[PDB]
Formats: sequence, C-alpha cells, structure tokens
Amino acid sequence: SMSVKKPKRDDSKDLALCSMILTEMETHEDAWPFLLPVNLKLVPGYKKVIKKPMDFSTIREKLSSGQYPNLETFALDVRLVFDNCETFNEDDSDIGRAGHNMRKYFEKKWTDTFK
Repeated sequence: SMSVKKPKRDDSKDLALCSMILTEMETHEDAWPFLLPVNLKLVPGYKKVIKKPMDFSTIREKLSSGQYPNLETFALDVRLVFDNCETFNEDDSDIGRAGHNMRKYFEKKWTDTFK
C-alpha cells in the first residue's frame, strides 16, 4: 500500500527471455498454423467467431515495439493464440493437434524460465 512495497522481483531480463521463448515457438515444426494472421477474407467464420485474433508474427511485432507492459501481458497473447485455435478447430485435426502440442511446449518453457 502507500509507502509499503513487497521486495523487487528482478524483471530486467524479461524482454530478452520472452524473445527467446518466442523464437523457440516460431521454429517449432508445428508452428505453421500460427506464424501469420488468419486471412479473414479467405477463411469463412473466422472474423465473426474469433473476437481477438492473435498470431506469432503479431506477438513478435508487439514485443519489438514496446507494446507489452510486462511478461504477463506477453503470456496472455501467446495463450490467446491457442485458445483461438481450440475454439475454431477440432482436437482431432492437424491444426487442432498442433495447437495442443504448442500450448504444452510453451507452458513448459514458461515454467522453466520464470517459475
């Protein structure tokens, strides 16, 4: 509260570490559905159904331009990618399995790096 602060958790490496995680996600073989924004002119249903589209290229641009205030807002956008994928894709499709695999991959890197 006012003039009463919890000890400073060191965040000075967070930008670099989030950039490393994102590089790992971009180079994973199963990242192909997630690399670029879904083409809203060419994919029926997407625009209306998925209220907040997100993809790895968009996260990379946001990360490179100071648009994440902290490492939690970064993780929220990464999880949005996989939450959107589950909304739109059956679990037993190639894209649906890709998104489960990538979520698992992310969440381990996230825990190992920060928790």
